[PDB]
Amino acid sequence: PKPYVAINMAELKNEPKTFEMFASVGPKVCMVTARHPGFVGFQNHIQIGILPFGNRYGGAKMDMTKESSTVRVLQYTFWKDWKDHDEMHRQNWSYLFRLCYSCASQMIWGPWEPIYEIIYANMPINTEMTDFTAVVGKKFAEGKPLDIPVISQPYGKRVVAFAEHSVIPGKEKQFEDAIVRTLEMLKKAPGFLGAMVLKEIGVSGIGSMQFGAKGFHQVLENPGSLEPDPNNVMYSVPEAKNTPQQYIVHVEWANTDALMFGMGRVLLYPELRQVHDEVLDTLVYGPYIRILNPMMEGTFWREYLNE
Amino acid sequence: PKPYVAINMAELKNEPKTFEMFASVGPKVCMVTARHPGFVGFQNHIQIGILPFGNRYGGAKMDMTKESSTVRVLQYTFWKDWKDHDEMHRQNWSYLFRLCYSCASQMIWGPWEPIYEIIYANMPINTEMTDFTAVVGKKFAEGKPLDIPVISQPYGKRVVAFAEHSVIPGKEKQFEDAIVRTLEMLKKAPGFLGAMVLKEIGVSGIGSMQFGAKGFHQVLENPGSLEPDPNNVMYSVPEAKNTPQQYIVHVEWANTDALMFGMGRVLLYPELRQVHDEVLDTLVYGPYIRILNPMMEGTFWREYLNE
Amino acid sequence: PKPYVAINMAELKNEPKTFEMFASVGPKVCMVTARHPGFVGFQNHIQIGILPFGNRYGGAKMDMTKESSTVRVLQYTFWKDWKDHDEMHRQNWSYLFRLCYSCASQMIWGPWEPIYEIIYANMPINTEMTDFTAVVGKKFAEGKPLDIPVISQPYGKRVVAFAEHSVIPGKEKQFEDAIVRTLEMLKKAPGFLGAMVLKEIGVSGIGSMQFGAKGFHQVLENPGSLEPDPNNVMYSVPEAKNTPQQYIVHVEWANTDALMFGMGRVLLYPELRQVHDEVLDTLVYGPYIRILNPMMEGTFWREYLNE
Amino acid sequence: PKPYVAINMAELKNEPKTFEMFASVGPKVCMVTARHPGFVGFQNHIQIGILPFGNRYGGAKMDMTKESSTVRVLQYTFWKDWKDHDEMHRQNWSYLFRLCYSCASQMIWGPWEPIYEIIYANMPINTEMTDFTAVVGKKFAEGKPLDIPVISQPYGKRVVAFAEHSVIPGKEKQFEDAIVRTLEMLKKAPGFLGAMVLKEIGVSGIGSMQFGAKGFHQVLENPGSLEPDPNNVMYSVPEAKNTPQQYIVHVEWANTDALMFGMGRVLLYPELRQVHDEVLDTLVYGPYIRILNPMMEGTFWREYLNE
Repeated sequence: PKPYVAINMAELKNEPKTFEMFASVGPKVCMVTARHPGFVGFQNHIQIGILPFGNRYGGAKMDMTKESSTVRVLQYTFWKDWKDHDEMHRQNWSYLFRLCYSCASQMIWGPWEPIYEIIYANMPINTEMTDFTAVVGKKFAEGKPLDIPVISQPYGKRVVAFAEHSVIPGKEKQFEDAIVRTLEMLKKAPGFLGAMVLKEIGVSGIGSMQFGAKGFHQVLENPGSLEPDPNNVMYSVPEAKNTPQQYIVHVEWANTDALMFGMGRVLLYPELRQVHDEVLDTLVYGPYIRILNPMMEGTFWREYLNE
Repeated sequence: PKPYVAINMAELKNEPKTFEMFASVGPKVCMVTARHPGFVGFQNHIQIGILPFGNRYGGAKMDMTKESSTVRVLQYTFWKDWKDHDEMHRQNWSYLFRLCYSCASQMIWGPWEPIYEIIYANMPINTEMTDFTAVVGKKFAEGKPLDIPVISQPYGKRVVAFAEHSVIPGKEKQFEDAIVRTLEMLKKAPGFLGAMVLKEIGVSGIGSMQFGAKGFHQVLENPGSLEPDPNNVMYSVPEAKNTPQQYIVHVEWANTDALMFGMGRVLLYPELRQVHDEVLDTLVYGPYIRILNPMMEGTFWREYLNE
Repeated sequence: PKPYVAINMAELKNEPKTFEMFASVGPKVCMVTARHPGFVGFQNHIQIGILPFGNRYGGAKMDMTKESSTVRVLQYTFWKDWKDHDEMHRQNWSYLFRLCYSCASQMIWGPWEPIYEIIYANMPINTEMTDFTAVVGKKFAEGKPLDIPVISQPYGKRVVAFAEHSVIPGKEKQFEDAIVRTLEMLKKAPGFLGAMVLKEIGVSGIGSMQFGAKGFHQVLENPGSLEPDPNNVMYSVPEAKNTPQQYIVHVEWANTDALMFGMGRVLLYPELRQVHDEVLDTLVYGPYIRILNPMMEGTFWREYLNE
Repeated sequence: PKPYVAINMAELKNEPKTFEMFASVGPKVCMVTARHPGFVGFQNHIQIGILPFGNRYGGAKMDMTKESSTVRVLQYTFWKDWKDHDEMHRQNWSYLFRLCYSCASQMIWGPWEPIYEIIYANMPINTEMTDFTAVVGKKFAEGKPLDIPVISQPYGKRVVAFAEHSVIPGKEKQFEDAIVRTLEMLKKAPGFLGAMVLKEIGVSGIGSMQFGAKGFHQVLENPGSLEPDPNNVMYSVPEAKNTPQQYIVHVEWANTDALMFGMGRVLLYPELRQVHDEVLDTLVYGPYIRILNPMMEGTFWREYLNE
């Protein structure tokens, strides 16, 4: 079935000490998250650049990692029920806060953790280039050759277009109808590895370290080994849902050239351009497209999706 | 059928002179071992690193070869009957001892050669990326598309997780049942290339250069061209079998990221975590996971296995 | 059908001026040879090294190109009838000699051009990695999935084991029966891309620049634009056939590791070792194994072979 | 009386950050261990090299510290009753685990903590070179000049031979009788500073961080300030005792030359060689001899020993 998605977002100094902390603390956080039975997997991204749209963002490029002073992370965790996310946080708070707070020394902004419903998904399981022979054989043995997926390689061997949209109040249904029509045509582009549309349902205060006064002081005063009062989060997840309504159109690609010209198909192919124009007419903000590297991931979230 | 496995282990100086001796002496040892009709192949590994488990082994990393002062080798030889191994040694002792003793100038520890029974195997034949078209065509022609394996590339083009376990006396059956259930679920991970469980049945004294007093003096005094008395081995293979019972869980992977997150599936995927927890409850020691490169190998041992 | 094979052999200085001549003069010679309707293609090799057999040739390695002062070329041309080769030479003598003689300034030894019959061939068509999808589709459409070949990549993207043998007079039939049995078992090795057995039938004097006295003086005195008398060759092709009988066992491999351990299968796999021992018992000379790179080739010779 | 001995073993990166942690964290652990009234002292070693036995371990030497990428520590703690060790761990677990876990970033292997009974001891109190005048005066005043010991200098000013042995099941009594006879003769060697024989009785799971599944996850997930459940150790100390039986023959020496030739006395002095041959005939593994530097120690354990 479709899981819910929490996306933990932060910006950190782009230096080796940051990536060293990713290597030791990241897996620990993941292991704690997997204590909860509603956890179905994760997909952790680093932003490598920004789509320039010609020269609309003429200072951007798809790979800015060599010059950027910061690194933005977008850590997806997938949940059977959206309420499972904060339940896991509270049940494991002493571990999670002390782990996550160890990020602080490298932090410039965040964490900020919106929660999403998946309103459209066309996403395959991941496979390595070594796997496809057995995958093909099994599907033919089962009489389902149409169920043979593209090869979507895990662990940093593909790229993600992370397309931000906010929609004019009252145009949400028009946006959702047109973006699904768009993505159903976009899947013809070479190197297309899947797409999904995430619709914000709220924000996790506890995952965003957003407490009332008491917890704010405990965070600021913390030596690192004392957790803030998790009951001092003053708002529930849906209370923070934004209007204008926010969406992420998440599209995965074999490589950044396939991404650039594949996403460009909605501008370059007249038939698809007419459909995507219906998306554009509904927007307050966007499309703004971040280029992401899915580095660390628990690929079994796609098995839950496609079961 | 399932062969038995001898694993010759040693630690040597990590310098070019060591690897030059590997290139000239290694193939000779292998050719001598092939003189016995019970020899069904070999798979020789160099350890490239250690799985850090987050920062549990924080001084380790998966590839330590550029900084390590030593190199550990793990030379698997496969046998129709475990008794064939020491019979081969005795029949070819003049060649074997003089070849193996030429390693001495580079040796820091070893050799130590435990013998194992294979209690579980899910291991495919090796194939190069050039082979898969013919493999696929043949399996479909024979009506067995389910028999199409993953592409497990030979000669250093995949990586091995070598997971050491020792088990609480009386918990061997519980360990074996639980590890098989674990590996039957682990095979879903991307880039999984096979697994087997090795159960120690003893140690080859002759392969470990472990003699009584007479042979010990002959080894220490040796100019290089005189063999110690092979009848001065004081114990049989089963007499040296360890209690607590020792096992190796040997898992092969497309690459080190697939290894890291694939082996990590037993920690990150709740359903598999519950099963693997049954393994962990039985342990005296482990899991300790060495990262191995299978460089020189006689791939036909998997043909014997899968016939 | 099986073509005949002429192999033009020479040794030249290993310097850029030599390879510049290969790139400009090589194609011209090939185009002149294609003027004859019995020409069915070509496969031109540079020797990159020598198989060391452990340390039997301890000064050799599989890639010696960085240190070697010379480069050996082995240019195969394939012919419907062996007599076509020398006919082509004489019919196109003014072009061929002047092109071939332009190599002189780089020459150390040669040319020497033995002619061979193919007594065994298991050689596929070449295909690039882009081709296999269409090959598979066509073979299944034709109901012949067993005819799907391995991917044998052209133009320097595979390697050749060139194994020289000479056979004790009277043991030719034993050699031929045993080598075919050996190669039929060898094809199981990973990365095996095909094999054929070449049996010398003679030597082309004209292709070897081996004339009587008159033509020898014309060669030595030549300014470069005058051909020697092509009718001054003093022996026919079969008159120069060697006793002890000479053979080439030509085996192609995905890469040099697959070659090393694949060819080693006749030493490392007891069942195959016993068969190959029958080959070894017949030899005056060999096996001596050169490692070749098939760089420039007319791949359609395998289409003639396999029709 | 004879105390019991726990030996905490680990391997860490050989870099200054490791030794800085030894200097600051090491004393803290010792002070915590001294909270238990059964603690009678400690002797903490770094391995500086390996005895090469001629060129049997030809890649080793007695001082490898300048080239080695790792450092092995062997931390002896001495206990009135062997049960006192784990009792101390459990009673002080909050401090001990959080101190020991700070080793994490430097760790490659371990910790592994076998427990031993001392079956033979000929070990003097330590004295500095300033002390011997008063020691001599007191023993003569008491009429016991035979009780004047050698000068065994504390704090890194002597060296230890750490000789690993494992014994064929059923030969333990022969080993123990022969090694005592050997050490009673070995004490004649110049620079001999004492010897003891340690017989393994089991392994401390809590000291080895070997828990059931629950504690394993707590270790891996730890931010650094939360201890695993010390009650989740699944085996008692004797349940992990090895068969083949393991022993340490621990011999102390004025310097590494006295060590090399003194230990060599069992090979070079015919009368002693005959006795030591009876030891060698009982072995599954060994002798393997590590060269240790006893840097940090609580010398009063020898006062308990010799009272």
